[PDB]
Amino acid sequence: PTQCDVPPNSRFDCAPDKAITQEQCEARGCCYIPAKQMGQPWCFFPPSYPSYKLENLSSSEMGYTATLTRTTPTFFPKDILTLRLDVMMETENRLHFTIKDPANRRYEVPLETPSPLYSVEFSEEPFGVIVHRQLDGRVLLNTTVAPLFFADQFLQLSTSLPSQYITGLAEHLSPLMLSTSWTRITLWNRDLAPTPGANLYGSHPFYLALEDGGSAHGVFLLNSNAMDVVLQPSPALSWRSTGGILDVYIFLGPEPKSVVQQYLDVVGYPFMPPYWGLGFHLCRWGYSSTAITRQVVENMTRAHFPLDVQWNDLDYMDSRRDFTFNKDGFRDFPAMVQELHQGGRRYMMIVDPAISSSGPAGSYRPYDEGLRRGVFITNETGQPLIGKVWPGSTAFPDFTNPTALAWWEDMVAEFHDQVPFDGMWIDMNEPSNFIRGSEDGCPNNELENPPYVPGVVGGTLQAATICASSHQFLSTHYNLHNLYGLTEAIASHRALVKARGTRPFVISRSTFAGHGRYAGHWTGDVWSSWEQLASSVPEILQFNLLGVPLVGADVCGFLGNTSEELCVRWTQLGAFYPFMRNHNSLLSLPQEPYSFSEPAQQAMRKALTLRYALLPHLYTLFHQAHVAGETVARPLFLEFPKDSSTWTVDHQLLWGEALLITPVLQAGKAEVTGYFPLGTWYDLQTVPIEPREPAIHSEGQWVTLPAPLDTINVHLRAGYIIPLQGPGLTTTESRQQPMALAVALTKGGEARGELFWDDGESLEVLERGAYTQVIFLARNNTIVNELVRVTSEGAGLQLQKVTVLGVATAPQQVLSNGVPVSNFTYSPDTKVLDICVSLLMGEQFLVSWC
Ligand SMILES: *[C@@H]1O[C@H](CO)[C@@H](O[C@@H]2O[C@H](CO)[C@@H](O[C@@H]3O[C@H](CO)[C@@H](O)[C@H](O)[C@@H]3O)[C@H](O)[C@H]2NC(C)=O)[C@H](O)[C@H]1NC(C)=O
Ligand SMILES: *[C@@H]1O[C@H](CO[C@H]2O[C@H](C)[C@H](O)[C@H](O)[C@H]2O)[C@@H](O[C@@H]2O[C@H](CO)[C@@H](O)[C@H](O)[C@H]2NC(C)=O)[C@H](O)[C@H]1NC(C)=O
Ligand SMILES: *[C@@H]1O[C@H](CO)[C@@H](O[C@@H]2O[C@H](CO)[C@@H](O)[C@H](O)[C@H]2NC(C)=O)[C@H](O)[C@H]1NC(C)=O
Ligand SMILES: *[C@@H]1O[C@H](CO)[C@@H](O[C@@H]2O[C@H](CO)[C@@H](O)[C@H](O)[C@H]2NC(C)=O)[C@H](O)[C@H]1NC(C)=O
Ligand SMILES: *[C@@H]1O[C@H](CO[C@H]2O[C@H](C)[C@H](O)[C@H](O)[C@H]2O)[C@@H](O)[C@H](O)[C@H]1NC(C)=O
Ligand SMILES: *[C@@H]1O[C@H](CO)[C@@H](O)[C@H](O)[C@H]1NC(C)=O
Ligand SMILES: OC[C@H]1O[C@@H](O)[C@H](O)[C@@H](O)[C@@H]1O
Ligand SMILES: OC[C@H]1O[C@H](O)[C@H](O)[C@@H](O)[C@@H]1O
Repeated sequence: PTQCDVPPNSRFDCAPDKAITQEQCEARGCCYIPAKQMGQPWCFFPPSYPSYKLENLSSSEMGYTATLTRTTPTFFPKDILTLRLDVMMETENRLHFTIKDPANRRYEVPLETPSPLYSVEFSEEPFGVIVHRQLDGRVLLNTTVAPLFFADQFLQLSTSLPSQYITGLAEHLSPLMLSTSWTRITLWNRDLAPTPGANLYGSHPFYLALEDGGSAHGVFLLNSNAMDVVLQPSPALSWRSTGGILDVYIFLGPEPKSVVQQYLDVVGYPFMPPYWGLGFHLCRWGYSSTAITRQVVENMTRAHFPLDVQWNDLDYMDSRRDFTFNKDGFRDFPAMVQELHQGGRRYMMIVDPAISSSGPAGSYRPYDEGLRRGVFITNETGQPLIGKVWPGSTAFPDFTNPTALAWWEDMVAEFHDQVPFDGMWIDMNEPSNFIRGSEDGCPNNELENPPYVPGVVGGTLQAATICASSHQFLSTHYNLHNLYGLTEAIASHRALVKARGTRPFVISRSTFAGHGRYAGHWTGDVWSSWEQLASSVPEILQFNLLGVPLVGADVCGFLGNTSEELCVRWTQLGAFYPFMRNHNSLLSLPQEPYSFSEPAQQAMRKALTLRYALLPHLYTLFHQAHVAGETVARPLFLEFPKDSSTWTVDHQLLWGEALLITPVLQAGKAEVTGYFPLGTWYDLQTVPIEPREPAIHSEGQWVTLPAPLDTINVHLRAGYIIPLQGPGLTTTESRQQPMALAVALTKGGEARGELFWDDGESLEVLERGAYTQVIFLARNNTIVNELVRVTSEGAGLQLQKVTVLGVATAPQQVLSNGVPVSNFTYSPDTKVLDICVSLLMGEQFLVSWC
């Protein structure tokens, strides 16, 4: 047929709900053409398939409103035949539209609200929204490409994509750039060890699409229901959600970093972590007493390994229950944590969401009080839904209930009164259930058995979690499931603020869009494998683009047994995770830095030492994330979008604009090949911290670098200045040391950098102005600071070393504030000028040479 002449790559599936025969396909009013070898749909929509018609388009002060009408039913039940379209032109960068049922309030995700670069026009029949980039006329969105479906439990909205390059749609084990070859991406939070093609712990319905020439846009669908996102190679995308409404934001960039910042303007800028949170964290399942746990710190200390935060897993609890500690191995738990604090370290422990429900009445306050106050998710007969997790039978708190929030704050404060822990590791908050749904199964209804089930592991919404039709304060679990973790992270953030009075530190397994405003994330139960080491790079980068910059993987891997070589390379790379924790499973061989051979220990110690030297810089990068929606770890394409060679690179990463990390990610290698964008890149090993080229002069090219077992390649971009600080086994110690600058000159002698400094943990620092901020500038053989703000926290900072890279000629003299310096060295082979000074970050200085 004429209408069935649709190019293969542009066929949209008219049988996404079930296996179909040719006769049934045709009776739907669809085209049946088998592919010649999910894949390309054999049953697909002709361009005439019934959609909605636009009627009564009107122009308001905020934008546009219209009615959308479907005349012919779809093959799903409960089509909503009359919809309302609202288009809001919110800023020059942000376009917002919604499609709703004007006759019924439908579930919506709870969220605080925050010439243009876009234009918008509409197709009448079939209905579509078309968004152009005004500067070049590129079509960014065109929803005319397939029918709009809007049924009670099935929404589908499709669009063309501007290129084959698209990233986002966490959480999945994938390259940073997603495959457009008939790929079904499922968002349904699920406790499963990361494996390819699976819905994992978190769900972020946001994508960033690259455009030829290096501009980009982003799209956020504000919808928390179970969904599939289907990418096809035309290229095009289909959102398929199981409930809610279509609430769509388009972010115009044009730069990828701006797209990310614009997205974070809606969902929230990243929270500012405490400085100590950027130190090394060490944990395992199996530190089964305070004595053993104390030995970890002792063993790290004796072998000169920095450690800011000691953790415990389930070991601490009384019979694996929250807000208890056993009176055998952990009898003296309070004293252990007090002692940690006396030495300048912090303490973290695991908290699960589910609460043991099986104890005698009156014997377990978290449950007894939860029951009294009605804090738990309830079932059909109004009683707590009971599942099974680590303690046995458990009820599940409803973190959408304000009373549950108050209860959680209370349980956290009461436990903190016994043991003064410094944050919360919130696990199992998908929510995870070791049985299907509940001890009593689940009822048979349309929420438990919906007409479209996304491609979830196990083929049901109840698999490894609770019943979809269970009740929460705001809605059913069906609607709220993908928010469970997020809502717990918000509750825990608030609880920690109230209990401790300083910045919270929450690390969560499950996440949703906006998570980064409250908490960080670790990537869960990764294997100790070379595969998963390599896969951690794109995953950490992905979460940075999603505004969760406090992210990392379990260093050396969680599951199975690490090898020495793997743990060296994983420690080297993982020292560049913004959140750095080595964590290990119960039955695995030990993998603490001190448990390896001497050469391995040296390499691991070096990795940790370099991280601690860089902490002032890392902290400043977090400040930029927090105040301007920047990324901390970023892919090369975020920083060099106009170099199309960067677009598929995800085994290198940047810290901010200027530090390029090129890890070895394979066994047996003593070299690595990395992409170097146009520029001069100085080898960071030429900066004295306490055939290798000193500078890579790149045109935009791949470069093979020596990378023996003791080495990770780290390069500093010309034009940038990096603040550093002296060593310590903790940040309590390190923050008191002298600082240094590493100054990477351009060929013309230019560089710029910055330092942000506050007390490291107080609330409302920016609001109160309790911070110091300094800019550094190199120009014409001088280095100066520029004092943006100087306060008490910052006025003691001693600058004792200035290292200048790319100094072509040996200076005859070096001056600090007009006075010849006590000592400097120049190396003619590396072009490094190293200068001892006695200066203050917060007082104006001028260092010069000639
Ligand atoms: C809603 O959740 C409640 C729990 O909060 C469920 O209560 C459970 O109901 C089952 C029977 O439907 C009870 O099983 C019975 O146990 C007794 C011994 O204790 C035994 O003699 C019976 O033969 C039967 O096995 C179960 O004890 C009870 N759970 C608790 C903790 O009391 C209720 O069934 C749930 N409703 C729905 C519709 O799922
Ligand atoms: C598109 O809009 C027209 C006109 O709407 C007008 O009347 C409605 C009831 C409101 O008061 C609105 O503000 C007015 O602009 C709709 O056509 C009208 O529908 C009424 C109810 O069915 C009829 O009684 C009326 O005769 C008719 N008016 C005209 C001029 O045709 C039309 O239904 C609407 N289309 C859709 C799909 O909603
Ligand atoms: C948006 O997508 C639609 C559908 O792919 C495009 O509309 C088609 O345009 C061709 C000519 O290019 C016509 O022959 C068809 O009749 C149109 N189809 C439909 C269903 O209307 C449209 O061109 C796209 N718009 C933009 C601006 O790219
Ligand atoms: C801390 O280090 C000590 C010393 O290396 C470890 O103690 C040894 O443990 C092994 C068991 O694996 C014994 O064979 C040795 O005899 C022990 N030596 C001493 C001197 O006690 C200890 O296991 C380490 N603890 C932790 C928690 O890592
Ligand atoms: C992780 O290791 C433990 C213990 O392994 C023991 O035997 C092997 C062969 C080595 O020699 C170790 O040094 C020794 O301690 C195993 O019991 C466990 O199965 C293993 N895990 C996996 C996934 O293989
Ligand atoms: C660099 O400084 C010297 C004075 O110390 C001056 O002669 C020269 O013009 C300066 N260069 C520029 C570009 O300002
Ligand atoms: O995707 C291809 C599949 O489509 C289904 O709807 C058909 O029933 C199958 O025969 C076919 O293999
Ligand atoms: O608490 C026991 C285990 O629970 C989950 O599997 C966590 O992902 C893991 O890190 C932890 O060790």
